[PDB]
Amino acid sequence: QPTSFPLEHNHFGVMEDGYIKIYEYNESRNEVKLKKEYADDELELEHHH
Amino acid sequence: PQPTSFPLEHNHFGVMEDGYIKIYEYNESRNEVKLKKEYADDE
Amino acid sequence: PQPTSFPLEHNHFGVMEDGYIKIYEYNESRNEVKLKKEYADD
Amino acid sequence: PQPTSFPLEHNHFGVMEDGYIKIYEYNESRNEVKLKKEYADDE
Amino acid sequence: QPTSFPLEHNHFGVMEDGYIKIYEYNESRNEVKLKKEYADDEL
Amino acid sequence: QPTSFPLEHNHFGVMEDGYIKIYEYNESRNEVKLKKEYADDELEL
Repeated sequence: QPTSFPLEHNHFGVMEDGYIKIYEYNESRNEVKLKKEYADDELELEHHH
Repeated sequence: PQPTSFPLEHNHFGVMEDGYIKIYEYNESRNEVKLKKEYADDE
Repeated sequence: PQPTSFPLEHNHFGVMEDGYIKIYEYNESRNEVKLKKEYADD
Repeated sequence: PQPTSFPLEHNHFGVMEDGYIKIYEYNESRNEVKLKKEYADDE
Repeated sequence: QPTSFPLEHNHFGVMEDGYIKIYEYNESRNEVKLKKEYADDEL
Repeated sequence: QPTSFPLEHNHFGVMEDGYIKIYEYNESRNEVKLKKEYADDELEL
């Protein structure tokens, strides 16, 4: 069920279940870090003021 | 139905899932995601 | 049936869903998504 | 079998579905999509 | 259950059940060909 | 259940079954190589 997309500066995101997860790949250290995690519902809430 | 996504300019991106397309922005400096726009894909 | 999408220039993007190709634009300035064209058979 | 798609230069893009590769072009100015090439699954 | 992604110079990859295939689209010649084929079996 | 995404300098990622693998395609040597592998839970640390 997951889908992924690219972002700037070698970041990328995954959307799986209700959760969006943002990652970074550091080519220099050759490693990835999970940078941020949101439940889509809290995002929806934020958006409906 | 399985979601699909796609990138957009200025660190925005799109997620299309079940009759809806949602556009988000990732702000790298604040390290935040915001939902910016919802769209009913039924035109 | 099972959608897949892809990016295009100037904040346009497209999606393929059961023999149908739909092209859209996101206009960041107006914060609005619009359907721009649709096809099935080329 | 499900589809998967991907971008290319100059507003072209491709779809892979049921063992087939189709490449399309989107002309923003005419607001049109032309299929450009299409391969059965083989080199 | 295919997935694809773009690469530089109009190349693109498709991953199908443990097999990566890299292609190139040559817009000018309107041609696609298989550049490499690889299986997840990694060292 | 697999999804992929592009990165800088001809690298690309494959997300698949809780596992993120990261590759590089050397157009010059015309070859690809796995470079890093992770479990999503590892990253969740």
